[PDB]
Amino acid sequence: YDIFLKIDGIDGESMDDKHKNEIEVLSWRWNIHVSVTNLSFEHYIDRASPNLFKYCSSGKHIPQAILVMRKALEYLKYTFTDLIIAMVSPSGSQASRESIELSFSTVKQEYVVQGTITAGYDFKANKE
Amino acid sequence: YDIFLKIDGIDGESMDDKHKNEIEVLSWRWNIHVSVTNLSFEHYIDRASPNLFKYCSSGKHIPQAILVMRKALEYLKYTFTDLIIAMVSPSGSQASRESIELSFSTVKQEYVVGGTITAGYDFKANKE
Amino acid sequence: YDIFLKIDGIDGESMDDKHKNEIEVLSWRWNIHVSVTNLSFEHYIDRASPNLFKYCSSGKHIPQAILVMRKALEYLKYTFTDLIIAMVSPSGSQASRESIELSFSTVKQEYVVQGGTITAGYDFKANKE
Amino acid sequence: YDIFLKIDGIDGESMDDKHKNEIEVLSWRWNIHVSVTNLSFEHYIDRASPNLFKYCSSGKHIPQAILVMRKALEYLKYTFTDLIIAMVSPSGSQASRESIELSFSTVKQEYVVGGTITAGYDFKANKE
Amino acid sequence: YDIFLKIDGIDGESMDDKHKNEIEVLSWRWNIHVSVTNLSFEHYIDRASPNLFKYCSSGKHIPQAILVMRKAEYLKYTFTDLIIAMVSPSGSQASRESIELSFSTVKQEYVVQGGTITAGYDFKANKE
Amino acid sequence: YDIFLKIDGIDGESMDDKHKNEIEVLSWRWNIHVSVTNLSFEHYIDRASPNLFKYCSSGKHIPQAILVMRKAEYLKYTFTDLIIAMVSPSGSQASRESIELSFSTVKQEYVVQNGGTITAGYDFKANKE
Repeated sequence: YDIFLKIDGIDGESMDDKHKNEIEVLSWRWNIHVSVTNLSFEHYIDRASPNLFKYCSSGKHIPQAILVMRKALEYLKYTFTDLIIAMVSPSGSQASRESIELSFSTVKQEYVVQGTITAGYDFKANKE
Repeated sequence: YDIFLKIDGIDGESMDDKHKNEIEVLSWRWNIHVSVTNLSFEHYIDRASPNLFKYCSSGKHIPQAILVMRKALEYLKYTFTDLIIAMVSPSGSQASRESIELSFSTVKQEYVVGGTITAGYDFKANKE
Repeated sequence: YDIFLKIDGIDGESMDDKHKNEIEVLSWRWNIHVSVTNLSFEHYIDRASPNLFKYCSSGKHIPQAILVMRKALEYLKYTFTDLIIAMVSPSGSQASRESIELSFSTVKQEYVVQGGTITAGYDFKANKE
Repeated sequence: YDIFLKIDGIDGESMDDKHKNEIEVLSWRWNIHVSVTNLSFEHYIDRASPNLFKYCSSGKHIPQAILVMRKALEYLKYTFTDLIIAMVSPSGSQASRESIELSFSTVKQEYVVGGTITAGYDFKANKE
Repeated sequence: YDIFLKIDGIDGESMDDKHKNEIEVLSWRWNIHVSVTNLSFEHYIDRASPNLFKYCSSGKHIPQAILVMRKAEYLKYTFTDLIIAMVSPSGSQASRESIELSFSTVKQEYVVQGGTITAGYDFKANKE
Repeated sequence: YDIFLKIDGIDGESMDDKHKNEIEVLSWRWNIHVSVTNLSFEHYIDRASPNLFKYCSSGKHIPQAILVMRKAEYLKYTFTDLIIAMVSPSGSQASRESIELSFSTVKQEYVVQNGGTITAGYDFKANKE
């Protein structure tokens, strides 16, 4: 049950075959209330954290960003764009974890089945 | 125990005999106060998730919804008309749950026990 | 230890001796905030549920409903006159519950010590005993 | 660790000897700020619950009540004067509880050790 | 660990060789939000409880009270100008009473194993 | 899991060999929103709580504080123009003590263990890096 994430520019510490230097996500969350909530995710403190801090503190948009979930072979593809790192929130104690909120224009949701059933949408412009 | 629900259009991931391709449901909840509440429920991120995205994000209306409970033979059925996905919240950590809302108009409340006992109502049109 | 509620028309499922087809309550609370709180209680999903939904939806008057507590042997009895169903809050999970609130105007508390009875009553609409 | 509460007219159920027909308390509390808080306490549902409901329903002043903490032997006293029944919340679920609030105009504290340390106060009208 | 407290006026029940007749303090917390919260400590209901009532009821000024934590005496806390505001006895079948006091100065003296570090401030006088 | 914090003038009590008179930090956090949270860390009540007391109440400008994490020197943060907001001892029968810090600028320094180091910082009070 592994989660991964890719950002243009940013480069993670991940080390699997089909994709190296991804970000290793621990938990991902977001909602659709029509309005969209920011994407919230948590990871270790790792090599992206400086980049993350930076992207955030720079407001630099992000051409793409891709979330993936696979059970211990993947099956779930979350595809966000035009992305602005809202907040980075380090924290630690004697772990060190790191939550982030991001602000995206659109998202495509891919769900691969033993085929697929896809779904996306633009929020800055209400088109399927 | 065994909770299953149908949405016209939305198929689920059911492998069951008296209904396959139905949404396996984990929790459900709805209040009345007389303004009825959005119905909430929480399934695995499964094959309905992308369409639940859509019906939500389309704000499209649904012909019929039917909720079924039974034990570990179906005892409890809930039936609903003009359905509008109010909210959809997918999330995951290393469950992957998705907590959904639904605005509706009528509800039918059957229950196999005399045989059955049923009471309905329409909350837009105030009638039976 | 054992609670049974009895409402007019609306019928529980229970197969007791000293009651029958009565509502099997799993929890109740009520308060006197002189203001009176509504009563709430939570039973399984049982034959009374559409009735309560009906009576909640209709808002139709009920003459009375009666709650009784009992060991595990009666011992505690509440009587309430005049009743309107306010909130029904069913739910379920692969743990089927059903909250019910409801508004009344009078309460009679009947306590039967293990010897006599101690009773107290009131009317809230018309301040009276 | 026994707690017994004596209030005229309202009878508890205490099997004890140095005070029978006494409200077996299970929990209590009160502040001073300098408008005192109420007094909250909690007993099983008992013969006192009818006497405490009516007395709440009527709201009839109660002259004097006495509060006792003992050890598993009487060591702690409180004396409250001018007392009104404000709230009563019997819960039940297959403890069998009923919490109370009351309002005093004057409270006494008394505490035995090798001496006994005593103090009271009137609050409706401020004086010692 | 141990925590003892000695108040001008109020006699305790702790038996320590260096300082019997102090308050055996259970907990305590305080800040400088410059704005100072109250001291807020905790103790079993003991001989000090009536006098604290008296002071809390009578609002009488307390020149000084002194705070000690030692292991199972690194911390010495000094406060002056003290008044009793909250007092909250509460029982059940722990017999507790929390208190909050208002202090104009504090002197925080930390011993080291060595000597002491020393820290004091007049919030009212904004000096030291 | 070893977290140390070097503050200038506020001496420490930390018995480690790459650095002594260091603070033993228990837990820390902070949040960007641009707009930054204060710094937040916890420690026991130790030699620094008097030093940290004054720096708070007297509000003296801290040049710099340096925070490090390392496993049972891989993460560094540098904060400058610092002032102690609030001090908070407590304890009972752990003596805990949390403190909060307000920096003008922060650096962030992650050495990667085997090839490189990724770094990031910023001046907020003059919206610059």
